[PDB]
Amino acid sequence: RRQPPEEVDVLVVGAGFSGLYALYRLRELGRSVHVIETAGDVGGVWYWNRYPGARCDIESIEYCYSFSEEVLQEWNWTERYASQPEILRYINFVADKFDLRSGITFHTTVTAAAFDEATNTWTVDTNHGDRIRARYLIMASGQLSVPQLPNFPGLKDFAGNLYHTGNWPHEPVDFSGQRVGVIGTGSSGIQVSPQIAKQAAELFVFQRTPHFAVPARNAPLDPEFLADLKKRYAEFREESRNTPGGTHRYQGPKSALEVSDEELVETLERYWQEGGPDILAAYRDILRDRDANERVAEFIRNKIRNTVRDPEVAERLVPKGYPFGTKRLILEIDYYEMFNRDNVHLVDTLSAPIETITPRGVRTSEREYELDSLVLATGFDALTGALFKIDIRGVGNVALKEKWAAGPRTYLGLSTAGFPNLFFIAGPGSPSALSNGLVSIEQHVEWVTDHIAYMFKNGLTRSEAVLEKEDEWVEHVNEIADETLYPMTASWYTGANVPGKPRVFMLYVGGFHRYRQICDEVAAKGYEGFVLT
Amino acid sequence: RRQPPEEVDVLVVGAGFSGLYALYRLRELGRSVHVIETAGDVGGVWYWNRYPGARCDIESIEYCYSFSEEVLQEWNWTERYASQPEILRYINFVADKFDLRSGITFHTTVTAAAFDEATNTWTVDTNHGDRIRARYLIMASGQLSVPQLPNFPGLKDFAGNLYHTGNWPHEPVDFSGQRVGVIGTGSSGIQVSPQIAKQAAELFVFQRTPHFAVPARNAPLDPEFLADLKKRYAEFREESRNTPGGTHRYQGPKSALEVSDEELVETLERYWQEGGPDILAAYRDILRDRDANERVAEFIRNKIRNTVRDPEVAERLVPKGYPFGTKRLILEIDYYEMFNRDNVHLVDTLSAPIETITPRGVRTSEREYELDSLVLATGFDALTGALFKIDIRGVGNVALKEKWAAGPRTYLGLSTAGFPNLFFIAGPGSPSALSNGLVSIEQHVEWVTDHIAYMFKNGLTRSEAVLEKEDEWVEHVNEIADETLYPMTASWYTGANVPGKPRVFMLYVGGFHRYRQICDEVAAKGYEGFVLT
Ligand SMILES: Cc1cc2nc3c(=O)[nH]c(=O)nc-3n(C[C@H](O)[C@H](O)[C@H](O)COP(=O)(O)OP(=O)(O)OC[C@H]3O[C@@H](n4cnc5c(N)ncnc54)[C@H](O)[C@@H]3O)c2cc1C
Ligand SMILES: Cc1cc2nc3c(=O)[nH]c(=O)nc-3n(C[C@H](O)[C@H](O)[C@H](O)COP(=O)(O)OP(=O)(O)OC[C@H]3O[C@@H](n4cnc5c(N)ncnc54)[C@H](O)[C@@H]3O)c2cc1C
Repeated sequence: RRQPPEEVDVLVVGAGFSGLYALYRLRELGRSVHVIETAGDVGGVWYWNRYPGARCDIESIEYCYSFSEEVLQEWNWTERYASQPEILRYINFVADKFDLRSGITFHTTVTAAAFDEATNTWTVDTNHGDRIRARYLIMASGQLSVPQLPNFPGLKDFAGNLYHTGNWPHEPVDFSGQRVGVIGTGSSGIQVSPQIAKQAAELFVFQRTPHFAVPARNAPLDPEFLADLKKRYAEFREESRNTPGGTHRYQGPKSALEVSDEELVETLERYWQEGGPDILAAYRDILRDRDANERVAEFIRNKIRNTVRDPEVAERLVPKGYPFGTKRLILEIDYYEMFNRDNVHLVDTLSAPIETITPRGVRTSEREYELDSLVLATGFDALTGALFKIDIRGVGNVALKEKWAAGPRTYLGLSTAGFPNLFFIAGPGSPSALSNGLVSIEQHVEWVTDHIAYMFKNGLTRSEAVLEKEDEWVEHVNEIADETLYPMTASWYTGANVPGKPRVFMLYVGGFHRYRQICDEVAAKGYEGFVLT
Repeated sequence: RRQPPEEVDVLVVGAGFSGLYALYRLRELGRSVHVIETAGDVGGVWYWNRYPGARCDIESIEYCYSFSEEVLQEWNWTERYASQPEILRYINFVADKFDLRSGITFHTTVTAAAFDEATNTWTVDTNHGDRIRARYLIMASGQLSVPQLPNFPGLKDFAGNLYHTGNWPHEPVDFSGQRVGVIGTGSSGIQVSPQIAKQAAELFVFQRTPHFAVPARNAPLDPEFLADLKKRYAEFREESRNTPGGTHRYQGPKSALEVSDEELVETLERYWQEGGPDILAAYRDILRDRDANERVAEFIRNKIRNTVRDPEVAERLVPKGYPFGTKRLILEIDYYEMFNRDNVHLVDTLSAPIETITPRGVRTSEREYELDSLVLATGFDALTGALFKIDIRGVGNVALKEKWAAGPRTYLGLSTAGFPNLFFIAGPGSPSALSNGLVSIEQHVEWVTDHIAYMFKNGLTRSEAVLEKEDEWVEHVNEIADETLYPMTASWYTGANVPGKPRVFMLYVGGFHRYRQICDEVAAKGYEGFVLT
């Protein structure tokens, strides 16, 4: 409804944390710049993923922008880990303060883009038939999206109230008096279920694969601590930029294999009581050594058995057969304790898979469960899912989707050869999802917008990764992943392992500070490994 | 070039073992019937997969047709496990004997099919613009196909001779005097490499994931044994139909967890010396128990260490971290022994991934390898890959591809609700690939063609799976797989595991004889769970 321009220096796709700061920084650099966004307003995942209990897994004081001193001083975070509604208020504040919505077209989806060698510009199409010409195209389209899979058979026949964590109602849902089922126990399930358990007459949790989760120990943020922080906030964030994960997480010196059982328990118990994801770096080899991971995993398995009263239920909740911490660590608030309530029932759908959703509830091989309400607590698509929905055509009319079918091929995760003037923010080939996202997002946005300012300053109009450096980068990302446990998790690859065909690991796991040094050296040498004309 | 008919009772897609016997049996039942095949002649995988060393992993006397007494008496198998060229001669003989090519259109690919409720017929299109109307559609399109993945970067710049195991030249390739590289050590790599090692000046084997393989102990077939067999061949094959795997494999009574190390070694060593895949049923829980698999796996790991002289090379060849025998067991002929030759070199591409194919050879992170010839020893697509290349549209114009995106949904693996008059031979939801394929193929073809004869006999024209029985079957297949180790192998699922979304295991693992009883009871009760009109 705000009409997009016919021509612009830079077109940004997406208005979450990434896209908003791209828009802002490009305005400040003196460029013309516009955003296209599917949703009705700003916030990205914090706008669309609004189920009760949705909460960030990184501390509030770390998971924020640092580019504006006034923002840092004006915003008052209220809790140790911020809720989705509070994050969304923060993002809306940033957008209101800097008048960013004047540069955004909402309710609009980019459907295709192709590059014109004659003009060195992209022509971009949308689902309202807009056609936009942009010199540069910035994909701020995110890592998480709705999976592209049919639902459980029979879902549409359910006769009660049906809710999706991925599209939760805007007004609050009261489950008082109700028999409620939750299907899925990844991130959304673990976060939403204890909130539902507070209200429901009965809650059935349908679990397929059990996931690891550790206690949040969420707490109000001491105002006095926040005031001290604000006096040195800039020094604090420059410390965060100088770590492997983009936060103040203590780095664990010892091997988990070298301590006595006694020392291990004493160390891991301190982390369990403190809460949060810092336990991932309790020891140095948790993600490097099969035996060392299994040790830390076993302690967490025992905490689950200690918490849940019924030993048979406890054992069903115990994750088995796959490594700990090779995905972002889920923080839980009374999720294990929940199973001690008399009105909460775990249904193990590995023993008895779901046969069908029925008008009455859920049928497995053992029995029907009658429900008044059903909640689908869905997981997420592959990290490349959003991008693959757009028909992106580069040199030779080649589809990005075809080129990246064995895994995303990029130079520094920022650009791909054959697709000039196209940049990816916090996506594949970079630290992205395995680090404090806001630290990664700001580093990318600064690098890409500074690069784009350099082009205009030097009279250049086309920027493209060199094919050889892209091949070297992909190989380098594989080589360092192959020294870790991350490759045991199939979901970091696109498609199955096939002899005689390449396979690309999704992300750079060498550490944020290392990655940043690499990018800074590339920029300082005049964009070594890009071809600028 | 033989023109396909305008209208037929049954159209068969594919002219391998499955399609040829469908064609034959439908002719004998008095129906009109025609085949469409991409290749220039018969044989399916035995026609297109023709690299040196390609060989069946099931004994010759078991891996053959049994529907013709004259075929059984006339054919003389020469070896314990038959080579691809010998299998292809057998299939060409069957086709020559029964004049089957008069019913086949070669060089032609089916591209789309849609169902017409008004006529109860399929209309099928091909890539030569043929349009065929068929009452019934039989997919004999196979389990193995070319993977849909980009090649290694730089492959097209290789300046030497480039060979693909999936499309090997028709005239013999002489590697004498040459430096040769093989990339891929699944089935094709393990079979082709020792043949190349006999001729090459130097051979580099580029291994990513090491696979398990056991010795074939191939040997000529004693003519006197074959003569005795032929006098009771019918009794012998009825014994084969009465087993879990469709062969005479001894079924192992004991747990691998209950014997002394001593008894284990003595038992497994006898199997190692006898050769072949019967070791899979040495004990009863090899595929049921994590600890019991790991025990049998460790013995095989030690055989590898015993065979290969250089302990460092041996350890790189040792498969680690995934279970033994959850895929079809590869039989090797001097593959481990090959690494003891002075002209054979293993390159571990987990430590040093391939960066690029170069005009000279292969570059990894450590070094370039100069080669005169490069062989890509490719793996295979998902089992659903062939079917997904055809635009199949059922009731409501729904795409089979969309319906099966979380995994193939079928009743008995034969048919899917919403796609009437369509049958799958030896595909998902049945024993198919985890059993002697010829036993499975003949059971399916007999069941489907008898079903089709019943329809015509009773004046019926539309056959469709009942949605409820399809849901029950899918659930049943998941439930019995979930009691085994098969689900640890990601490749039996289509796409990643996603919370809140269904996941279907590809195959029925309950045993061939059990599956056959199920199908026979369904037919005996008038096709219970199909809707016939
Ligand atoms: C419950 C939960 C907990 C989390 N915890 C953490 C944590 O502890 N640490 C961490 O780093 N991250 C966490 N995250 C992740 C969060 O995704 C990232 O930190 C960050 O918010 C990503 O922002 P973005 O702007 O890059 O992408 P997004 O927020 O995904 O925004 C992308 C936007 O692009 C739009 N878009 C996509 N395609 C198109 C198109 N074709 N046309 C128009 N618009 C399009 C989408 O609609 C969306 O609004 C969590 C996320 C959730 C849901
Ligand atoms: C090296 C090797 C070893 C093997 N060892 C064993 C073993 O030990 N045991 C076992 O059971 N199996 C084994 N097999 C597997 C073998 O695939 C099956 O046993 C059997 O041959 C399958 O026959 P089919 O007729 O169903 O399919 P296929 O032989 O795959 O024939 C399908 C045909 O359909 C054609 N087709 C596909 N789509 C279309 C279309 N759109 N239009 C026209 N034509 C189309 C293809 O071109 C192909 O010719 C092995 C295979 C190989 C390659």
